[PDB]
Amino acid sequence: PTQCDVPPNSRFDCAPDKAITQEQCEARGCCYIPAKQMGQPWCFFPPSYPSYKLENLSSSEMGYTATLTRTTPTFFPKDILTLRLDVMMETENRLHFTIKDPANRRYEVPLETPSPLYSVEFSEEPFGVIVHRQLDGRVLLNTTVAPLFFADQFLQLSTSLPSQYITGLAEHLSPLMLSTSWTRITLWNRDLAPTPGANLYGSHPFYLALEDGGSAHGVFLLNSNAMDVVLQPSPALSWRSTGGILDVYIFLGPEPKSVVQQYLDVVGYPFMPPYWGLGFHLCRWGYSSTAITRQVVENMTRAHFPLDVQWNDLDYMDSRRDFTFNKDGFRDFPAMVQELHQGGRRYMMIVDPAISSSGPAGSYRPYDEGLRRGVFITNETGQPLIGKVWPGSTAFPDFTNPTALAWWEDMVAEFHDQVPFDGMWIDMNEPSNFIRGSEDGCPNNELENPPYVPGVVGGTLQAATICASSHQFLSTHYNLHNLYGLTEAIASHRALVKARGTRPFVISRSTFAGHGRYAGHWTGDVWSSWEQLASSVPEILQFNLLGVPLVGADVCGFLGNTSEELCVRWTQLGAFYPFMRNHNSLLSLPQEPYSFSEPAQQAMRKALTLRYALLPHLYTLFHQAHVAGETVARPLFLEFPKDSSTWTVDHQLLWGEALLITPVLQAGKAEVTGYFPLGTWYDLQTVPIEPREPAIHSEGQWVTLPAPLDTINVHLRAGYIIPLQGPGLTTTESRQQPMALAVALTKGGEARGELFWDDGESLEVLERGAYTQVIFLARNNTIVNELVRVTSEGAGLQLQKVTVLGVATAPQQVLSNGVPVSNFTYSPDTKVLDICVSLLMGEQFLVSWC
Ligand SMILES: *[C@@H]1O[C@H](CO)[C@@H](O[C@@H]2O[C@H](CO)[C@@H](O[C@@H]3O[C@H](CO)[C@@H](O)[C@H](O)[C@@H]3O)[C@H](O)[C@H]2NC(C)=O)[C@H](O)[C@H]1NC(C)=O
Ligand SMILES: *[C@@H]1O[C@H](CO[C@H]2O[C@H](C)[C@H](O)[C@H](O)[C@H]2O)[C@@H](O[C@@H]2O[C@H](CO)[C@@H](O)[C@H](O)[C@H]2NC(C)=O)[C@H](O)[C@H]1NC(C)=O
Ligand SMILES: *[C@@H]1O[C@H](CO)[C@@H](O[C@@H]2O[C@H](CO)[C@@H](O)[C@H](O)[C@H]2NC(C)=O)[C@H](O)[C@H]1NC(C)=O
Ligand SMILES: *[C@@H]1O[C@H](CO)[C@@H](O[C@@H]2O[C@H](CO)[C@@H](O)[C@H](O)[C@H]2NC(C)=O)[C@H](O)[C@H]1NC(C)=O
Ligand SMILES: *[C@@H]1O[C@H](CO[C@H]2O[C@H](C)[C@H](O)[C@H](O)[C@H]2O)[C@@H](O)[C@H](O)[C@H]1NC(C)=O
Ligand SMILES: *[C@@H]1O[C@H](CO)[C@@H](O)[C@H](O)[C@H]1NC(C)=O
Ligand SMILES: OC[C@H]1O[C@@H](O)[C@H](O)[C@@H](O)[C@@H]1O
Ligand SMILES: OC[C@H]1O[C@H](O)[C@H](O)[C@@H](O)[C@@H]1O
Repeated sequence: PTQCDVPPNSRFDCAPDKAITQEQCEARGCCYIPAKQMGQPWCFFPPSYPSYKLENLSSSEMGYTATLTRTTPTFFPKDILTLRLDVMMETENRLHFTIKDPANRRYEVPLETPSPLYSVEFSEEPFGVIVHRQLDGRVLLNTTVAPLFFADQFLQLSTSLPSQYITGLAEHLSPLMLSTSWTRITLWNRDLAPTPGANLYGSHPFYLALEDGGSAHGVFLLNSNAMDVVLQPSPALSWRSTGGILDVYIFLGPEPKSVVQQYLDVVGYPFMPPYWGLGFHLCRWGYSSTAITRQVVENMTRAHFPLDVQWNDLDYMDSRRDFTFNKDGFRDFPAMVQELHQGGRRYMMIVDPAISSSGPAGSYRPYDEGLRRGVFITNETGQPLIGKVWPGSTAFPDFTNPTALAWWEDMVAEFHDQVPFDGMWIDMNEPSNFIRGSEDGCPNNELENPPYVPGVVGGTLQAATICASSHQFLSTHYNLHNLYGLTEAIASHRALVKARGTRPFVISRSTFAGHGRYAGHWTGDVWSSWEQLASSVPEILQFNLLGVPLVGADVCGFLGNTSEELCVRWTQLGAFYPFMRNHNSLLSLPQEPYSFSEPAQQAMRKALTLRYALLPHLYTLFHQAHVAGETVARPLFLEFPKDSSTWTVDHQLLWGEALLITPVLQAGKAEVTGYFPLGTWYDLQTVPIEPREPAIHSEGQWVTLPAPLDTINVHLRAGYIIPLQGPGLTTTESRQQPMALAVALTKGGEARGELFWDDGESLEVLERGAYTQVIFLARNNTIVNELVRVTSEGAGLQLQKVTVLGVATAPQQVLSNGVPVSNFTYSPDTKVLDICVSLLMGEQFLVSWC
């Protein structure tokens, strides 16, 4: 047929709900053409398939409103035949539209609200929204490409994509750039060890699409229901959600970093972590007493390994229950944590969401009080839904209930009164259930058995979690499931603020869009494998683009047994995770830095030492994330979008604009090949911290670098200045040391950098102005600071070393504030000028040479 002449790559599936025969396909009013070898749909929509018609388009002060009408039913039940379209032109960068049922309030995700670069026009029949980039006329969105479906439990909205390059749609084990070859991406939070093609712990319905020439846009669908996102190679995308409404934001960039910042303007800028949170964290399942746990710190200390935060897993609890500690191995738990604090370290422990429900009445306050106050998710007969997790039978708190929030704050404060822990590791908050749904199964209804089930592991919404039709304060679990973790992270953030009075530190397994405003994330139960080491790079980068910059993987891997070589390379790379924790499973061989051979220990110690030297810089990068929606770890394409060679690179990463990390990610290698964008890149090993080229002069090219077992390649971009600080086994110690600058000159002698400094943990620092901020500038053989703000926290900072890279000629003299310096060295082979000074970050200085 004429209408069935649709190019293969542009066929949209008219049988996404079930296996179909040719006769049934045709009776739907669809085209049946088998592919010649999910894949390309054999049953697909002709361009005439019934959609909605636009009627009564009107122009308001905020934008546009219209009615959308479907005349012919779809093959799903409960089509909503009359919809309302609202288009809001919110800023020059942000376009917002919604499609709703004007006759019924439908579930919506709870969220605080925050010439243009876009234009918008509409197709009448079939209905579509078309968004152009005004500067070049590129079509960014065109929803005319397939029918709009809007049924009670099935929404589908499709669009063309501007290129084959698209990233986002966490959480999945994938390259940073997603495959457009008939790929079904499922968002349904699920406790499963990361494996390819699976819905994992978190769900972020946001994508960033690259455009030829290096501009980009982003799209956020504000919808928390179970969904599939289907990418096809035309290229095009289909959102398929199981409930809610279509609430769509388009972010115009044009730069990828701006797209990310614009997205974070809606969902929230990243929270500012405490400085100590950027130190090394060490944990395992199996530190089964305070004595053993104390030995970890002792063993790290004796072998000169920095450690800011000691953790415990389930070991601490009384019979694996929250807000208890056993009176055998952990009898003296309070004293252990007090002692940690006396030495300048912090303490973290695991908290699960589910609460043991099986104890005698009156014997377990978290449950007894939860029951009294009605804090738990309830079932059909109004009683707590009971599942099974680590303690046995458990009820599940409803973190959408304000009373549950108050209860959680209370349980956290009461436990903190016994043991003064410094944050919360919130696990199992998908929510995870070791049985299907509940001890009593689940009822048979349309929420438990919906007409479209996304491609979830196990083929049901109840698999490894609770019943979809269970009740929460705001809605059913069906609607709220993908928010469970997020809502717990918000509750825990608030609880920690109230209990401790300083910045919270929450690390969560499950996440949703906006998570980064409250908490960080670790990537869960990764294997100790070379595969998963390599896969951690794109995953950490992905979460940075999603505004969760406090992210990392379990260093050396969680599951199975690490090898020495793997743990060296994983420690080297993982020292560049913004959140750095080595964590290990119960039955695995030990993998603490001190448990390896001497050469391995040296390499691991070096990795940790370099991280601690860089902490002032890392902290400043977090400040930029927090105040301007920047990324901390970023892919090369975020920083060099106009170099199309960067677009598929995800085994290198940047810290901010200027530090390029090129890890070895394979066994047996003593070299690595990395992409170097146009520029001069100085080898960071030429900066004295306490055939290798000193500078890579790149045109935009791949470069093979020596990378023996003791080495990770780290390069500093010309034009940038990096603040550093002296060593310590903790940040309590390190923050008191002298600082240094590493100054990477351009060929013309230019560089710029910055330092942000506050007390490291107080609330409302920016609001109160309790911070110091300094800019550094190199120009014409001088280095100066520029004092943006100087306060008490910052006025003691001693600058004792200035290292200048790319100094072509040996200076005859070096001056600090007009006075010849006590000592400097120049190396003619590396072009490094190293200068001892006695200066203050917060007082104006001028260092010069000639
Ligand atoms: C809603 O959740 C409640 C729990 O909060 C469920 O209560 C459970 O109901 C089952 C029977 O439907 C009870 O099983 C019975 O146990 C007794 C011994 O204790 C035994 O003699 C019976 O033969 C039967 O096995 C179960 O004890 C009870 N759970 C608790 C903790 O009391 C209720 O069934 C749930 N409703 C729905 C519709 O799922
Ligand atoms: C598109 O809009 C027209 C006109 O709407 C007008 O009347 C409605 C009831 C409101 O008061 C609105 O503000 C007015 O602009 C709709 O056509 C009208 O529908 C009424 C109810 O069915 C009829 O009684 C009326 O005769 C008719 N008016 C005209 C001029 O045709 C039309 O239904 C609407 N289309 C859709 C799909 O909603
Ligand atoms: C948006 O997508 C639609 C559908 O792919 C495009 O509309 C088609 O345009 C061709 C000519 O290019 C016509 O022959 C068809 O009749 C149109 N189809 C439909 C269903 O209307 C449209 O061109 C796209 N718009 C933009 C601006 O790219
Ligand atoms: C801390 O280090 C000590 C010393 O290396 C470890 O103690 C040894 O443990 C092994 C068991 O694996 C014994 O064979 C040795 O005899 C022990 N030596 C001493 C001197 O006690 C200890 O296991 C380490 N603890 C932790 C928690 O890592
Ligand atoms: C992780 O290791 C433990 C213990 O392994 C023991 O035997 C092997 C062969 C080595 O020699 C170790 O040094 C020794 O301690 C195993 O019991 C466990 O199965 C293993 N895990 C996996 C996934 O293989
Ligand atoms: C660099 O400084 C010297 C004075 O110390 C001056 O002669 C020269 O013009 C300066 N260069 C520029 C570009 O300002
Ligand atoms: O995707 C291809 C599949 O489509 C289904 O709807 C058909 O029933 C199958 O025969 C076919 O293999
Ligand atoms: O608490 C026991 C285990 O629970 C989950 O599997 C966590 O992902 C893991 O890190 C932890 O060790």
